[PDB]
Amino acid sequence: PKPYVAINMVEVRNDPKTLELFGKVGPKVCMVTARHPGFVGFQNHVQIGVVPLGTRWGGAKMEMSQEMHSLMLMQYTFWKNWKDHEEMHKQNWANLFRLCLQCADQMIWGPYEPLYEIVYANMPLNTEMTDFTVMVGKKFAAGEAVSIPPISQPYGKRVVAFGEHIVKEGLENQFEEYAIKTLEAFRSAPGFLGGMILKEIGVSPLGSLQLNAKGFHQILETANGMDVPEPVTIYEAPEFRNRPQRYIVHTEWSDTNALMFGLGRVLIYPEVRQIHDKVLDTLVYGPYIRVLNPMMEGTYWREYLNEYHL
Amino acid sequence: PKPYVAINMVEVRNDPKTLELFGKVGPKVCMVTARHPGFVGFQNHVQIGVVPLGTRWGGAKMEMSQEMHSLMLMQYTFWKNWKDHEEMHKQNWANLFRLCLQCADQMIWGPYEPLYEIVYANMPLNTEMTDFTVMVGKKFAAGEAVSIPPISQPYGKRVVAFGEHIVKEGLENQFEEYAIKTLEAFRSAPGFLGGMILKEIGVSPLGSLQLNAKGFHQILETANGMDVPEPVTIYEAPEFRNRPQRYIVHTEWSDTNALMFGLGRVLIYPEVRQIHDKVLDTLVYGPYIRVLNPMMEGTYWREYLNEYHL
Amino acid sequence: PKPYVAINMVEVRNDPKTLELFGKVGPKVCMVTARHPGFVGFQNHVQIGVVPLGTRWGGAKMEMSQEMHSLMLMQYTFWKNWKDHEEMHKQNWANLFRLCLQCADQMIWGPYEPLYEIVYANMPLNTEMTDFTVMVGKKFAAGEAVSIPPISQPYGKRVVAFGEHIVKEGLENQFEEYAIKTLEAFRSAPGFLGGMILKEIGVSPLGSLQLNAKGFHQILETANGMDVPEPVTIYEAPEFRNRPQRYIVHTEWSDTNALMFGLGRVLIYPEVRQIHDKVLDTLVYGPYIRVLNPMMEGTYWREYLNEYHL
Amino acid sequence: PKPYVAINMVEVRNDPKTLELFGKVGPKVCMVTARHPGFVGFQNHVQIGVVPLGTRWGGAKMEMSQEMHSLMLMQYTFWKNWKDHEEMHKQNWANLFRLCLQCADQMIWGPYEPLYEIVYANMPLNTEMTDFTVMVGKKFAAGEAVSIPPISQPYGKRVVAFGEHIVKEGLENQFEEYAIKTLEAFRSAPGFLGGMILKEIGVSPLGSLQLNAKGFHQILETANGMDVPEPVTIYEAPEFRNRPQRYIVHTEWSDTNALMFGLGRVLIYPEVRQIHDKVLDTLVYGPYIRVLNPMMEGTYWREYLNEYHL
Ligand SMILES: [Fe+3]
Ligand SMILES: [Fe+3]
Ligand SMILES: [Fe+3]
Ligand SMILES: [Fe+3]
Repeated sequence: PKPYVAINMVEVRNDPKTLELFGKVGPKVCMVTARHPGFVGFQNHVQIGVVPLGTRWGGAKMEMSQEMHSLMLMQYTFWKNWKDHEEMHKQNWANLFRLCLQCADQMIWGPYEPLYEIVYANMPLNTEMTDFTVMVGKKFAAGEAVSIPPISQPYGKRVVAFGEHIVKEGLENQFEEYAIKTLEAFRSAPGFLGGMILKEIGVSPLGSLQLNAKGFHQILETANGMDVPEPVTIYEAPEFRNRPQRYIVHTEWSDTNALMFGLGRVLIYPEVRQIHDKVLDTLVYGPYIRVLNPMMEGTYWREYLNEYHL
Repeated sequence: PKPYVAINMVEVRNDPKTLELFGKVGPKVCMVTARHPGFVGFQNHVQIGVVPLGTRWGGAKMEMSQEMHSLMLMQYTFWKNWKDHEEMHKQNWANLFRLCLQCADQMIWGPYEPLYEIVYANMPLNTEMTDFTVMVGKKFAAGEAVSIPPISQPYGKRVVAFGEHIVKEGLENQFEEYAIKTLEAFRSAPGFLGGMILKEIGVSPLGSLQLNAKGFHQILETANGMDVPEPVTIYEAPEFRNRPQRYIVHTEWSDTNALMFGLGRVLIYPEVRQIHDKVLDTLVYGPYIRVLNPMMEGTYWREYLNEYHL
Repeated sequence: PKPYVAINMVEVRNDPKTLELFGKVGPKVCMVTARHPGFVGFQNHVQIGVVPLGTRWGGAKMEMSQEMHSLMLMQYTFWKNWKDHEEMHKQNWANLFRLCLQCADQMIWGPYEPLYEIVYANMPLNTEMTDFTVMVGKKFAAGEAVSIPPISQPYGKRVVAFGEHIVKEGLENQFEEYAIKTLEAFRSAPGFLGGMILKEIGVSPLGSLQLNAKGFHQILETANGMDVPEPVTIYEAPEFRNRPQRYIVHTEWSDTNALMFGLGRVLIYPEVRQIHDKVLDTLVYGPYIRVLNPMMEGTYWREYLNEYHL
Repeated sequence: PKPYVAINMVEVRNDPKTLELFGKVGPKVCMVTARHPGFVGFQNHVQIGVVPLGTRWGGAKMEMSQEMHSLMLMQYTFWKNWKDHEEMHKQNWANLFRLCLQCADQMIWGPYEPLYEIVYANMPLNTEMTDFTVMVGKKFAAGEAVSIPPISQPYGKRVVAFGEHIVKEGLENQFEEYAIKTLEAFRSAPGFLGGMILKEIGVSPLGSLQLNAKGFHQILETANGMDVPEPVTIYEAPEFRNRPQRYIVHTEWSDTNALMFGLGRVLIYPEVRQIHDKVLDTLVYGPYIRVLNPMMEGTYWREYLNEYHL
């Protein structure tokens, strides 16, 4: 079934010290998160660029990463129920807070952790190029040759388009209908690996290090987290539901050229342009498309979604 | 009286080509804006850093600017009525659109242009060090020695703290009361040059290049703006009023040390810490404090605010 | 009272030999000029740049001086009566001519020496930063706190805007009225140090090395001025009064940023733009604004103007 | 009213790692200290040199800092009652101990934290150069033109003379009388910014990491303070009151030349030399004068002392 998604957003220094530190701390955070039986996996991204749409963001490129002093991270965790994420943070607050503060000397902004429901998902199981023989054999044996997925390679071997959209009050149904029809049209595009539409439903206070005044002071005063703030918040996640309605349109692509020309169908393929025009007519903000590299992931989140495995 | 504020937010390449281009285009945009009789001046900023609050954002510094591949700009325009800003953009769309696109090859994100009401302002006239004799003489002649302002030097010779806050629904009155009391306490801090509290009331669609589908395509297709999009929007500014309520707490300081230790009173001076704790107990997001350099400005916005001049 | 002004204009090589030579000869010319009891002081300038007004003169900058192979000098002398200047040149012709020819191997153009009446002056006494205590004390003791001037620092520690204007026949009264109202509006601008409006009334033949044919040959033939031309002219200064009417709008500023944003009020502050539009509607030429550095000066010309001293 | 003073004394490596670490840890220690309502502010110093008094310490200079492998820090905290300091250390022992040990790899000697009563204080509010207009205006409006203080700039923009004195038993009253008369004479010296006389009344055991045997072992054995020693001491602060009586004569100066020639009045101005000779006749040790730079400070301690603010 469809999980719920938490996206931990942080901006960190683009330094070898930061790469090394996150490679040591990130796995520990995933191990703590996996103490909760509602956790069904994760997908961690580094922003590598921006889709320029001709010259609209002419200072940007799809691969800018080398040039940048900081990195935006978008760390997705997947949950059977969105309250499972909030419960996991409360139950594991001390260990999580301490791991979060190991990243302290590297952080510029965040963490900020919006929570999402999935409106639509066409997200296949990941497979390595070594695995396609197994996937083809098992799909043929089940009489499902017609629904064999593309090869969506894990661990940094494909790219993500992270499309930010904010929708005028009352046009949410129109946005969802025509964003789904757009993602269905992308199934024709070479190197399309799937997509999903995320609808923001709140912001995690503990995931965002947002406490009451006493907690805020304890966060600032702690010697590397040894001194644990009391995790008392002034809100619960649904009380920070941004309006107007935020969506992320998340698509996955073999590489940045497939992304550019595949997403480009909304501009250059008249029949797809007509569908996506209905999406554009709902927006107060966007589209703004970040290019992400999905580096570290727990691909079993898609086994939960699709209710099968290889 | 209190003007309304539009803050044009953009992220641009940190290049000599971008510095030169903005120094040529920026003044022209100000001249077009000044065609509207509701325009009362402007204050343009470049973000130079982040207040780290000890190690909370330990990868940031108050002066990071040299290290960065891109710059955030926050370009304030001041208006007798917020609708004057919307009318100016509509009446001058072609010339503004074309100037905005000269910056095209330098832009990474934006423009995004929220509109604000001023809740509170203690913002003196700017003066050069050469002017303090005039300011002192005129104040003494009026028997107003008690209200002589500090010397708030224009054109890059002071710094700004840009404090982002998002307030839980129903706690806006509490936030405003205690944010005002905090800014009043800052009058005791060495190098405090004034502050104001901005309350977000909408987002300018034309200022944010947010049009209907037809307009969006014309923006992407134009050869440097010669081809002018039809400025038809799917919303007006009040239909993009973010909830929960956004505020900017804008303070001005002689230098970054005065900023750090002056703002720091909310953490290290017990009587001020007790005031600001009431602000902290209202927040769903923040505080997050950007350090800005106010470079190009039309200081006469403060003549409008304070209803006098030297 | 208002003196009359002679502005000796020359273009010289931008060389260390030229800087050294002018530093030795300039003071001697001032000492010769001071033989005449009508001489009330001087203010010598080097042009350092041009106000570009956005991209209108996009090859220019306010500080270009380093990049230039030649320098324009504008050497102001101040006189109780304009005929005093002409009498001084006639009475001191040999010594002045010989000092002028010491600069010979450095001159590219000039000298050209227009004469001016002052239409309007708001030009304070100069003071060093060490003097402001005296200036404040003396003004307070006189009950004149309201009219304390800004600190207008002498000897290269401020900048000058030299605004060239040529006015259509019959629109001189309109030009003068609204140029005065513009300079009055500049009193509100940070770092404004005063201004004056100069109206060209003739050209000095002896100051311009303009003699009859016999004199011209003696100028060309002289061995460094030992051989003195007979100072016979074919005109007197009022017979070279340019039409249409030339004006210089001379303003003084703390620094080039204060100059750019202060003069900029005629473009970006709607109420001042409306005043200065009446000036623009009188022009056949201009505005063209040179940026000058007032290096060597006899500040006592302002003691004569203002009829007081510290 | 007069606060009491704790001076935390440590010697640390003069390394970029030590500068960075103290810039991150110091603010956190101040925030923990500010949990106690008796805390009224702080003034942290780095020793930059020694007053050589001709050739008496001829190997020393007033600015030696660049040449040195280690730095002496003198971190002043100010308290309504000296017991407030002892209570703050006891109540916040775990968080303070952990922050103190983050500095561990940089420490050579200390911490050693004597406690003081203020015998005499002439210590103005600090002001930035931007603030002097406000300070002058508010003092004139209060009828206190006669008592306007000098501009004592915060955050590393002045220097401190830290004068060590030890007084023969029975000569304390003579020392205090003539040390006060000496500091009154310094009001005549250019660049004098105030002074105070501190009389040592004890040593903080917790501030000095002086515990019983069990605590000492736990201090040595702790993994970076995670393992918290039991804060059991063998003495209270008044049981480590050094005899004979220690004083610090603390004076503040615009710069090191004003310090040298201003303090020098006790040697070179006969009438002041006669006053200070009465101080010299009381000493068993001293004077020994360290030159300090007051870098990070909570200037509101002077608002408590003087019972007003700007
Ligand atoms: Fe989370
Ligand atoms: Fe705008
Ligand atoms: Fe002349
Ligand atoms: Fe202590």
